[PDB]
Amino acid sequence: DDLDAIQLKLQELLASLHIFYSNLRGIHWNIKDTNFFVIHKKTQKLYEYIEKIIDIVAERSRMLGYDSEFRYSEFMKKSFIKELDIESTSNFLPSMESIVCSLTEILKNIFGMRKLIDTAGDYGTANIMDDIMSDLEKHLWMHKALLENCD
Amino acid sequence: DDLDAIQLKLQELLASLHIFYSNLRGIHWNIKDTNFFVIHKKTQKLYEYIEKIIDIVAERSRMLGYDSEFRYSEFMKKSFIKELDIESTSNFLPSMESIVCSLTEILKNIFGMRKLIDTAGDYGTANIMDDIMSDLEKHLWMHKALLENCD
Amino acid sequence: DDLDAIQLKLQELLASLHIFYSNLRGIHWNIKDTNFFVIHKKTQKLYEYIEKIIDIVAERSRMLGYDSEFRYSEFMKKSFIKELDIESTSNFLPSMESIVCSLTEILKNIFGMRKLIDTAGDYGTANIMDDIMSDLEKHLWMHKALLENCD
Amino acid sequence: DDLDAIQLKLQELLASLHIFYSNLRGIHWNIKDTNFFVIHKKTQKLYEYIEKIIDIVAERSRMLGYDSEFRYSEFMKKSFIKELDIESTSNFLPSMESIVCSLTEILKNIFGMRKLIDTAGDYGTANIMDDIMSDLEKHLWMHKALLENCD
Amino acid sequence: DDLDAIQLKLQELLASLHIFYSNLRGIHWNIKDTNFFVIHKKTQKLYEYIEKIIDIVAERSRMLGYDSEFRYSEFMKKSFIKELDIESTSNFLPSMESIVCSLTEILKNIFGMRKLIDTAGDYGTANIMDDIMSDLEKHLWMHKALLENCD
Amino acid sequence: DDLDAIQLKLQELLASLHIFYSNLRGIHWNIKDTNFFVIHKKTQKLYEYIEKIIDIVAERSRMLGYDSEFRYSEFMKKSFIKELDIESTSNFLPSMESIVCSLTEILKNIFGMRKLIDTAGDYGTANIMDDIMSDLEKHLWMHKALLENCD
Amino acid sequence: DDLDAIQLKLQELLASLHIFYSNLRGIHWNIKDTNFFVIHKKTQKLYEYIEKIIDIVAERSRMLGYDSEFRYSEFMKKSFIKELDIESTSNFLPSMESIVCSLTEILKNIFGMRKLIDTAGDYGTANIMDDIMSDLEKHLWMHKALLENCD
Amino acid sequence: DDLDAIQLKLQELLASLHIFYSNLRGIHWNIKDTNFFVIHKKTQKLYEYIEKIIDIVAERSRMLGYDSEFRYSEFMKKSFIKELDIESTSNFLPSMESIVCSLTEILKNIFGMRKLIDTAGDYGTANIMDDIMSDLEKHLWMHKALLENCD
Amino acid sequence: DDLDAIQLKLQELLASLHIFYSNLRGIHWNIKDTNFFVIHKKTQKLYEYIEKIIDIVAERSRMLGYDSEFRYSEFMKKSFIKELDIESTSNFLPSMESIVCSLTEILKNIFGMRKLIDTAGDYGTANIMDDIMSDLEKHLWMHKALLENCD
Amino acid sequence: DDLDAIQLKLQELLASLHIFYSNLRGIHWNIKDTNFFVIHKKTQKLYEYIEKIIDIVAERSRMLGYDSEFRYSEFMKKSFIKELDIESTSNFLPSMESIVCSLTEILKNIFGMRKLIDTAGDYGTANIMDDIMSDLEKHLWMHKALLENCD
Amino acid sequence: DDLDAIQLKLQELLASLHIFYSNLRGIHWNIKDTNFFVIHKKTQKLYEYIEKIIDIVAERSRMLGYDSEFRYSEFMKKSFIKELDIESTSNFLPSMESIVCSLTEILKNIFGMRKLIDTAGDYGTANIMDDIMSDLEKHLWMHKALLENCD
Amino acid sequence: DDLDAIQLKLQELLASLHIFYSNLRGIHWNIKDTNFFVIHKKTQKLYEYIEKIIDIVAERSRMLGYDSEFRYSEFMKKSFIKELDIESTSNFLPSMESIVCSLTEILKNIFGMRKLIDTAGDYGTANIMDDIMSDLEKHLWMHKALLENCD
Ligand SMILES: [Fe+3]
Ligand SMILES: [Fe+3]
Ligand SMILES: [Fe+3]
Ligand SMILES: [Fe+3]
Ligand SMILES: [Fe+3]
Ligand SMILES: [Fe+3]
Ligand SMILES: [Fe+3]
Ligand SMILES: [Fe+3]
Ligand SMILES: [Fe+3]
Ligand SMILES: [Fe+3]
Ligand SMILES: [Fe+3]
Ligand SMILES: [Fe+3]
Ligand SMILES: [Fe+3]
Ligand SMILES: [Fe+3]
Ligand SMILES: [Fe+3]
Ligand SMILES: [Fe+3]
Ligand SMILES: [Fe+3]
Ligand SMILES: [Fe+3]
Ligand SMILES: [Fe+3]
Ligand SMILES: [Fe+3]
Ligand SMILES: [Fe+3]
Ligand SMILES: [Fe+3]
Ligand SMILES: [Fe+3]
Ligand SMILES: [Fe+3]
Repeated sequence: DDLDAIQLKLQELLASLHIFYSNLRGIHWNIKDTNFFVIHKKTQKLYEYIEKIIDIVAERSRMLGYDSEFRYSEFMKKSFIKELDIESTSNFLPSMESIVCSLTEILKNIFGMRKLIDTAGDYGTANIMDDIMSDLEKHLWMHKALLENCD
Repeated sequence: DDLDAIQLKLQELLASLHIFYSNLRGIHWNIKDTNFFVIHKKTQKLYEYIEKIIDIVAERSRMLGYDSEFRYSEFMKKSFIKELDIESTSNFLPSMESIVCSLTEILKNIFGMRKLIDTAGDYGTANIMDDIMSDLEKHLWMHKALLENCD
Repeated sequence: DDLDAIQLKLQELLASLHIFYSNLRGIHWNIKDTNFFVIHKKTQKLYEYIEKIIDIVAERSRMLGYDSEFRYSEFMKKSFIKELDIESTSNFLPSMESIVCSLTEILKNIFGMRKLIDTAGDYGTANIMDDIMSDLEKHLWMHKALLENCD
Repeated sequence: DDLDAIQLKLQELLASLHIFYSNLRGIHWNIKDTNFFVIHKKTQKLYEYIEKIIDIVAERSRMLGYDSEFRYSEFMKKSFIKELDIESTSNFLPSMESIVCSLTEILKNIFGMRKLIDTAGDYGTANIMDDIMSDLEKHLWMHKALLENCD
Repeated sequence: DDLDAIQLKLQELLASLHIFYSNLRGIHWNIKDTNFFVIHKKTQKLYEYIEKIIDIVAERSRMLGYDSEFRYSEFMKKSFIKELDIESTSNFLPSMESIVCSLTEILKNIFGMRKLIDTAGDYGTANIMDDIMSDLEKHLWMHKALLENCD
Repeated sequence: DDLDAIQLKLQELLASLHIFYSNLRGIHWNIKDTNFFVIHKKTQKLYEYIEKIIDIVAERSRMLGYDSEFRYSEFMKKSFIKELDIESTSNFLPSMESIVCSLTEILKNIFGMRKLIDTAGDYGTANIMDDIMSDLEKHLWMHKALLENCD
Repeated sequence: DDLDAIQLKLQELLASLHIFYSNLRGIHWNIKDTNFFVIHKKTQKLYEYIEKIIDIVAERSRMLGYDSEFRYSEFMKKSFIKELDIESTSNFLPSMESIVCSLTEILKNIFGMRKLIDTAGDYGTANIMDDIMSDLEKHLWMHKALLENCD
Repeated sequence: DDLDAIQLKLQELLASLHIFYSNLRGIHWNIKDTNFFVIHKKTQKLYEYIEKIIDIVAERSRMLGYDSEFRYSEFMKKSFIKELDIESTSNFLPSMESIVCSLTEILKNIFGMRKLIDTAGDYGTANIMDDIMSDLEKHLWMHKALLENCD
Repeated sequence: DDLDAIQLKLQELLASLHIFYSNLRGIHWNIKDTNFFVIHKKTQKLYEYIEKIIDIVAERSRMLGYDSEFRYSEFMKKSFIKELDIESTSNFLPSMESIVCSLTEILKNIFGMRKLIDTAGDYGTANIMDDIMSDLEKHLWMHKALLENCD
Repeated sequence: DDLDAIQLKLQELLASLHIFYSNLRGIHWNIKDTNFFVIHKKTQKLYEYIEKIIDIVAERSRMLGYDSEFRYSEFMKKSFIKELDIESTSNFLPSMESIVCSLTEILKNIFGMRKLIDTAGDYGTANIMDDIMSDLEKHLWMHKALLENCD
Repeated sequence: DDLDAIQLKLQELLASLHIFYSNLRGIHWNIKDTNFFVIHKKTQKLYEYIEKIIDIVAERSRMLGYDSEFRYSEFMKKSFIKELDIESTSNFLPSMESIVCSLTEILKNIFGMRKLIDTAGDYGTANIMDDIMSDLEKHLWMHKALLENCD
Repeated sequence: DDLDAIQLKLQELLASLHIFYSNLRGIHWNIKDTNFFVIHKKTQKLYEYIEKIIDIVAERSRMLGYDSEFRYSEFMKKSFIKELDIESTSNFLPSMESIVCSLTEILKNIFGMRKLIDTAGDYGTANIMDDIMSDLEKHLWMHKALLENCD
């Protein structure tokens, strides 16, 4: 019966992942900037890469005993990340820079998670969970480099 | 300004495609049948293939002048295809066989569409739209062969 | 029940395809000419290519509802193309040049077909049927170039 | 002039091979079973493999001095293997199991042959003839394992 | 004798294709912009792709009976597309944007063509002709996205 | 001299791994079920994968200072996993399902181990040891999905 | 019922093969010599190659009717080849040179076998059995070349 | 400012290269000979190879400071090689054998050039210029071997 | 502002890595031993592999907020590893065996590091830092096997 | 001491192989015919293939105990095949057709050999020796097909 | 003893190459510009390419008799190229543009060298030395195209 | 008629190349040393590489007008390199070290040649001739490194 702990949280990320997913395929479909060509391949290269993180993240669930979800009602509700309007351009000089301010929070979520995994004795979970932070961490670095350092 | 005709309908399929998408990633994540191993690879092989149909279908929009959508509110509303509960098993002997009764309707939708394209003079649209029916038609055949012929 | 129209005709080509098939593997096995080496690779490159056209052509049947045939009695009877004797050489200066005068007629058959498809509303059929004429058309051109233009 | 011995027998197998060939492309086109997906790939994987055995077997002829055949009249007559009706299903619990009871006899034919080759001093023939028994022997094993051992 | 119709027009596109060809290898050789590196690979990726469209377009001619041309006198005369001076930069804010305003017109030409093909009963011509519009249509979209939407 | 701790335990898994190894090559050689074809490839895909886990696990030993073993006397004695009789079939509805109830225990063993590694300060050991649990964990999930969830 | 002859002997080699197998993975794990790097890749290249000989050798059994074994009790008993202590070094100047004096005997065993196959009329067995002697013969040559010719 | 010397001559070859280019795609499109198949691939294999020589030759210009041309007016004027009529056949027994008598002269041009490079101290130019003579020299040899030696 | 802790230490390894780097390309360039050929490929295989460890290690810095260094003054000063003279031979029987006694210390450094990472809550750092110890640990093992075990 | 029998004969073929070798690289270097291009690739494809037959044939020697030769004095003396003058053309209508009348005799030599192997109990020798006749037999067939059947 | 001439100068370039090397891995690690993504791949694509130039350049030394260096003291002293501060941005509008003004001088150095090689009779040295100027020359062109032509 | 100069000398190297060729396949077949495995691959890697040098060197002849030779009488006579006895071992501490003292002289021959090419105005010859010295020069360096530096 045990192991609901960090499990119910997988749905937390599992949910916010498919939201960053279609926003990505949104950055990717409407984009209209000078860099274009690239910012068209690299966005694809992201949602394509968090595409693989979404399936496995889902399979961690099944690993234990849980039965993953795929419903949408439970995405546009569970996620700690919201949709992007139909924008204005590719980049965004102000605070929220989606392309930049999106991976930033999930790193916190999982950051949060890992500890509980760093407790409940689920080295298997953290092995891949914390495998993703490395994953997502570079995609953070790379982006805030399209603008400017800081943090 | 022209060309809203078959364009507004792309969103019709564009919408029902991402619904069959995550249902597929649902068949794919919970599945628990004897065939398993295979039906675990082939479902992936489907949503992976209608994944590519979803992006291009979206790019047909941008081809003309339209600006594609990626919002979810406009998927679980626009689509002529609904979500799957958390099922009961892989197959389903009764009428609706999702894995089978899903591709079946979009073929109609597009069937419908094509004519309007088969009129408005958008050979470019139909060249790929009707490129998909061939696409999806085999995936229909293949499935209703897991059960039985008919139609 | 519908769709027997262009379906019963698939068997028409489906039949004449397996006849051009083994004639090809006949040109390919006995050939004894100067070009040889090549006319030995290219014949193979043909029957290997109409090999793939034969399977799919057969799968169009199953697409709809029909159940394809594979019997021989129904090939050496249905086909609008006949066998080659044990020849005399590779080329043939007179009218019928098999290697040349074979693809020529099926283009007519299908030519004929397409219209009925270009009517019954089977864009899926024509999409691949007329996909083959392009296919077979170059293999016509290429050959009548081993001899001389005309038509 | 010599070497008609085992040569006239090549036509014996050469004939029964193209019969098992299209029956295979028959198992492959109509099949409608649960295993499906797999048994749809593996049947293809058979007739694709006895496809290569058919050409070379034909080229052994030309090796010596003989001129191979490709006519059909001489297949549905020479062969020691007959066509399959339009079946009833994929498997078959009774004696003749085509998918199983087909390779079984050619192994005898060739078995028979080899000796004559194992006499006339045609190590080149047997090197590949008996190369095929190994070939076909596993495809026998594999199949009667889909049902049950015995023999 | 027939089929001069859409044939004489192939030379129309066949001509304007080799003009967009070397202009491309012109955009590609002198370019001096910030994007550079990318716009140096993507221009190459264009003329490399319309390179393949030029040969086949030429082979459609030979398909029928016509004998393609390769002379230059008949390019800088037949084409409905003109050469680029030695420019001023990569992009161009005003109306004509070559890199953008070039594919735009051939789409019309062929658009025009197709109908006549969409009449004379040359499904083989249209199958590839209209195969190119899809081709070239995306390269239009992609470009006018380096600047701004509209149309 | 230090580091005998988790080292002597490597032999514990190192031993039970080569036992699951040949049992796998046992499931793989005698198997006779309906799924067959697949379950004949996937079993191979297992023992092939725990084949690589066996060598490296052995090389962790040499990493430190230890000299790995390869003797059999020390496998059919050290292992916490026993051999399979010559079975009865592929699957097994009762408790012990080898194909299923085998990976299950080593996960415990190592589970146990990791802690001691999660203490002695051998992050290098755990990095790969716990790299295997992820490894083996999916192969558990996958299997108990051929039957039914639970745990 | 027949064919126990050379069959019961397959187990003879089948047994001694898995013994040379783990000794190899023993030479491969402890080795500590100057050549090292190589003598570390080539040993792997051996047991990796007799790994494939072990599976097929086992499948010859199933070819006929026999049901292969995988138990260890029946390896450290049936084999005509014994385990290696934990050695002293890589090479060995005296008579028994394992790395050298191991393949040497199985060549005899099989040598012996083949005749019985070279009698019972199992060309399929010998085709691969004697396929292995060529196999193993070079690995003999290669090794006794690391030391000195002779025989 | 310097380096106009051998630079203005690059345009000399750069010009005659695009002329041999489309003549090649002319030999390649109309050809109608016995060798055909081969001479249809090898001509392609030429213009495809002098295609790469044309771009780099153009990039040598940009290397220094020059800005390459792509205009046609400056090809059918600058070149020391003229167009081919719509021929009569593939080969040509008399003096000028295009397929043969074309590479022959550019070897002279460049021959000429190199010296000036073999003077002005542009080892970088000659390194690739004289890289091309080796290039084109074999294509000379190969061709005059389709006819007869001499020179 | 936080996270200077383990960050300032990355420069510690980042520094000693480029020192082992060119010493490697030193072992690699002067080497003159019997093993040669191998020890010429394997040394390359090392510095090529710690080449990738050097860039990422540098990118961990940028991950957080730090701006990596590349200056040399800060390598031949920061590093806890010194240069090799122009040696005497490939191997070295005494204590310091560079090729062996080099990876040995960085394992300590990082060993040291990890703890601080194993505290500050930088699972992302340790995930790759401790990913390297596994990395470098085998290269230690492998080497001290070219000589003798111990430790 | 035994096994000089068929061994001294390997040198017989080993010798005549390197003679057909450089004659091939002679056919290959001077050739001047119409087929050219092909007959320039296929000759290469021969001597490249009998190149591999020459090394292994040599390694059969070392297999046993013999020490292969590589001297030339012992080729232009031992061989039962002689050099080609500097010819007159590619083909040759009369009896000896080298390109054709060369493989023809070695097939006899080995034919002869095999028996002695087919006696002395060297299944390993014959397995590859008779592996070559199949090899060389097709290259015979192929050639006498460039001219005419017969034998 | 001879050949110190151009040899002592290899160290001149060999030295300045490893300086441009880590500056490159400096442009590559800190870069923060709009182009970013591209200029992050292309810089890597440079130092990766002058990485290969550095090793071979070093191996030219060993070619003759010299024993290459790898010490750093002898780089930050021998080189005619200096380190980059921790910059300000990616590009630089003023004179020295590193990314641009770096390859520029080594071309001179080597330019200088070649002559001495173009004298001492070391065609082997110049063959690769002047192989590099072509190398580096394009990387010059490409860069000064990111800004503006000139020279 | 001209160009006999450096041409007659190609035969000089062309001759000594096929002698180093079979000596290589002699070092390669009898070798019996400790390094073995490596020195068995690297020797092959030499004669395989001077194999390609032999064909092209021969094609330089045909480039001009000359008709290459392939006779042996003209190798064991023309060459400035002699055969190796059946040796004593792999290495050789005294002066002549074949494996080492063989490439050494051809470098002189060609050295000699180049000048005459460095005169007669055959930049095409020298481009590849001096392409080989770089080739062979490294194979010199590598070998005299298996022993000791010097020269
Ligand atoms: Fe895209
Ligand atoms: Fe998945
Ligand atoms: Fe999966
Ligand atoms: Fe896309
Ligand atoms: Fe063939
Ligand atoms: Fe199929
Ligand atoms: Fe299929
Ligand atoms: Fe064939
Ligand atoms: Fe370029
Ligand atoms: Fe073409
Ligand atoms: Fe298998
Ligand atoms: Fe290993
Ligand atoms: Fe290993
Ligand atoms: Fe197997
Ligand atoms: Fe073509
Ligand atoms: Fe280019
Ligand atoms: Fe190297
Ligand atoms: Fe990097
Ligand atoms: Fe060639
Ligand atoms: Fe060899
Ligand atoms: Fe990177
Ligand atoms: Fe190197
Ligand atoms: Fe070998
Ligand atoms: Fe060649």
